[PDB]
Amino acid sequence: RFLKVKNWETDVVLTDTLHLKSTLETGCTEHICMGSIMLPSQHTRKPEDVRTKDQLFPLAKEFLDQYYSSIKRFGSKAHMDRLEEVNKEIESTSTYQLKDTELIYGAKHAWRNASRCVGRIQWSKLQVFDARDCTTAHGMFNYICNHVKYATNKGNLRSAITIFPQRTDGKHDFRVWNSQLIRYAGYKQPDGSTLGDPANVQFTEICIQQGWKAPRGRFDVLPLLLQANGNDPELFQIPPELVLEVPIRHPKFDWFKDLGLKWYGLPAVSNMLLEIGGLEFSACPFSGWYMGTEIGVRDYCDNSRYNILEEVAKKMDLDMRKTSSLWKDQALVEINIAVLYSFQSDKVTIVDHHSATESFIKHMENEYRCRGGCPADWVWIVPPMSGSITPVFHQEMLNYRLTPSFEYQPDPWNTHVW
Amino acid sequence: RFLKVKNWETDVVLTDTLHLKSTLETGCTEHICMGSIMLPSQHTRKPEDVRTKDQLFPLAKEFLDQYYSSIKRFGSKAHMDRLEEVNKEIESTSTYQLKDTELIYGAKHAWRNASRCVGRIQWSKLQVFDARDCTTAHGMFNYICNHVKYATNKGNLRSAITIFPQRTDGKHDFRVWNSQLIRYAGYKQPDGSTLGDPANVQFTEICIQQGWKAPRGRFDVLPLLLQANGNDPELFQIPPELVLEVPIRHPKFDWFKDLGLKWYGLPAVSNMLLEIGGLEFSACPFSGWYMGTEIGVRDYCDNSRYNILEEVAKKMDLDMRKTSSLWKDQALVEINIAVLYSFQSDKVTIVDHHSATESFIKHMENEYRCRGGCPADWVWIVPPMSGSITPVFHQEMLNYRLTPSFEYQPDPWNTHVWKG
Ligand code: HEM
Ligand code: HEM
Ligand SMILES: CCOc1ccc(-c2ccc3c(C)cc(N)nc3c2)cc1CN
Ligand SMILES: CCOc1ccc(-c2ccc3c(C)cc(N)nc3c2)cc1CN
Ligand SMILES: C[C@H](O)[C@H](O)[C@H]1CNc2nc(N)[nH]c(=O)c2N1
Ligand SMILES: C[C@H](O)[C@H](O)[C@H]1CNc2nc(N)[nH]c(=O)c2N1
Ligand SMILES: [Zn+2]
Repeated sequence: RFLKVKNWETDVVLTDTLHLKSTLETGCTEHICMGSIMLPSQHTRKPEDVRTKDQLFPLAKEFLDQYYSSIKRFGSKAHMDRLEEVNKEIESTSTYQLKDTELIYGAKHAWRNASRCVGRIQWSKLQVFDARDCTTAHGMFNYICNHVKYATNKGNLRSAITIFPQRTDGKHDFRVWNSQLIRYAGYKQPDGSTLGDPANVQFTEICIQQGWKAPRGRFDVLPLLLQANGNDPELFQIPPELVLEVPIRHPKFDWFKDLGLKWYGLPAVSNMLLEIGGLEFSACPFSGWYMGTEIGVRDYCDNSRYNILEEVAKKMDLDMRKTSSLWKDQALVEINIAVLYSFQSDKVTIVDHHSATESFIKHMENEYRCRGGCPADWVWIVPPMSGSITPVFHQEMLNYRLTPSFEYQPDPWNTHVW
Repeated sequence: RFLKVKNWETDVVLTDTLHLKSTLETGCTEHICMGSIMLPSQHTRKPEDVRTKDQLFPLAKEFLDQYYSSIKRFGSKAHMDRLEEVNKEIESTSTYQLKDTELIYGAKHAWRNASRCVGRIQWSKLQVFDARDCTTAHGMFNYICNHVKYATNKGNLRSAITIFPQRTDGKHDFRVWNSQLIRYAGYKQPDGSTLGDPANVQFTEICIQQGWKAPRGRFDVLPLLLQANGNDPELFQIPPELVLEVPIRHPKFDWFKDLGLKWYGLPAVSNMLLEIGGLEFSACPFSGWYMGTEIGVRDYCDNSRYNILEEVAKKMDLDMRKTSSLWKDQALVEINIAVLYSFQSDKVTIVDHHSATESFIKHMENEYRCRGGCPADWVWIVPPMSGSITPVFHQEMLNYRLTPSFEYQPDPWNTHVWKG
């Protein structure tokens, strides 16, 4: 019940006491571990499930309890008043509103509890943008452009999140239909293949279905599809001058430029759901900065993505006859070298997976020492390449669901009543 | 209860019904996943936990029921009598003996149930050597030498397992004290540096204390340390001609040979515990053939192992002045290229991690189809390098514990009552 985690590269041993405060479930049992399932039920929030007055007050109390404890005002007049106050508003309005300070604590701590996120050492430095006064898609678009501009910062990226109005009755949900603010378009081909980004083929079609006019190029930045107050969603193009992009060249292989590769600097996830004291913020786009492998290993080399490995290996003149030459691996390494190099050269913020895993280990040590633990999903913290030469590999981790939290939610087109 | 797993690269969806036939715990609860803990309590077997007739027959019957189903004899006269036979023998003698066929089924299925093993496609082709008549350390040394000779097979490796007498009262255990039959020594120098394999420093010291004349080189094959019937362990030198080794060179880099590296061909794990129908076999060495990354990534590049990365990078003339150059990644690929090249060049059986994972995916699908499941520990199945360009990465997996099964067990020097 007071659990121990060990690093097998350093013999460091941490005691975890924080898992005791765990609220939600993991999808695992004593009989079967599901720690490798992508989207178990508990990590997803279906929109039919609106909160009731009785479920909502305990959730609100538990949030306010930790909030006021963090500010060293636990059990104090201020704490009591607030609980009283929130309690009253719930009894009357069947919901409640977060104070700005709480909202900020909420956001920051949702990130802090993101067990799958390796970049959490930066959790306290998050820029929170209150957009709960927003009422239209145009209004949403404006907030999102401002987020994107504040975040990009001419390459010197800064973490940020913009929070739109909380769910009410499921009929008035704010939703960004894009999974990321900035993503490349994917087009089905009559000759069979796929142009651009295969992971976006469906969305890119729904964009065209809703009236987008696509350049049908290979790195076409998609338009935003914004849904305010449960209404039908609207198409807005992000101003080109606000979408920072980095041409991909290699520091040694001058032919690399010829592949014509580029990526965008701003990783900004928009389809998740921020939950705070029982309140459901279904549009809450948030951003930081890439880890090299995310673009280079996954976005470029994964089969269901750009899949350029064969093409790169070819230009390297590696022996591609047999898998045991590890040509796939060799290529994969140069590709990530190039991505790191392109970004650094353009002075666009990026972290390599060695630096970032080392940072996380520090963060862990910090959280165990000052918080008594740090929930963590090993399957997602260990980088998709060079796994065991990074320190997170030998680090035992405990995975459990704290709150406030980011959660998954169904894609809007499945659920949106038109 | 039916369960689904998805592959996110091919959109294949499989249904697991085999998890229902699961007994042992995982170490997880609803409120915590411990899927990354290396040796959970339930994956281990302490020798003091010796089984009473109480729980033994339920376990016996479960296993016998499994066996006779596989051979399509469930409920047959032979099945009923065997149950009765095992029943009498337990209430009469507090344990029982497996028949030859039963022991073979058991060992094969423990492999098949080994959720952390990527190589289980080969599970049905396991050579089982019954060493249950063994009574001495010298008897063990002989069985073990024969295991090594058979399994090596001049470099064309064969899967084998040798099975020594089951535990009784936990005071007469058979143990092989080596973590592997073949492993290099490790010596803690005075200056803090280690010579050889850092992994084996402690075990080396024991051997040295037991009276092993240590040659003290970077690649010394350790002596077998063998305990029969609860007696104090004894030192045996594996005959060098039986230990197949491969000098490591690189197919393009000529200076790589001058790193002085080599490795043994035959991975043979000896410190685990074979559980079959309640019986515990505390000494049951098993061997197959290496996946390349085991040597190249873990054995050579782990900071707590030979840790040659810096010297390789130095000789490759990489930019080692910041991680951003991915020199650590770059050298690691070279070293694994070298290990695969050297082995294949010498016609010693080895598999690359691309071939191995692709095979496992195929195996697993096959297992879902004709068994209703395949337990698998993602954390262990996914290769320690180039993870997401192998097809196991995007494959969702269920982990659960079936019997028969291989378990962990405490190091013998920690639990052994010495005689002198
Ligand atoms: C500042 C630099 C950051 C880095 C380097 C980073 C890195 C990562 C990486 C590598 C992943 C795994 C995703 C994948 O590889 O496919 C991830 C997941 C995630 N990150 Fe972070 N991130 C950063 C900032 C943030 C911020 C600002 C937030 C929230 C405000 C956040 C919350 C999350 C969440 C919620 C997930 C997925 C969790 C889940 O699916 O359960 N991260 N991040
Ligand atoms: C023949 C080729 C084989 C290959 C390529 C192979 C591969 C592997 C690998 C790579 C691991 C993970 C070890 C690590 O990297 O730390 C593993 C684990 C394991 N394998 Fe296999 N293996 C083979 C044969 C066998 C055999 C013959 C047995 C038993 C009869 C076996 C049973 C196991 C067990 C019990 C584990 C660890 C499970 C645990 O710790 O719970 N494997 N295997
Ligand atoms: C299949 C959907 O899974 C995801 C879930 C979350 C993220 C994610 C979410 C936020 C991130 C942030 C904020 C920064 C960053 N560098 N990477 C991030 C990655 C990525 C993925 C893509 N593997
Ligand atoms: C802390 C103990 O962890 C392990 C557990 C099992 C194995 C293992 C066990 C059996 C193997 C076999 C039979 C073949 C092979 N190629 N590799 C094998 C590797 C290795 C290790 C070493 N990481
Ligand atoms: C902490 C974690 O359980 C530990 O480092 C594991 C991770 N996965 C592994 N996977 C394999 N195949 N071998 C290992 O030794 C490990 N080590
Ligand atoms: C099935 C498996 O869980 C899935 O492929 C996971 C594995 N680990 C991952 N890790 C990260 N960082 N991102 C991912 O998308 C995934 N995918
Ligand atoms: Zn689990």
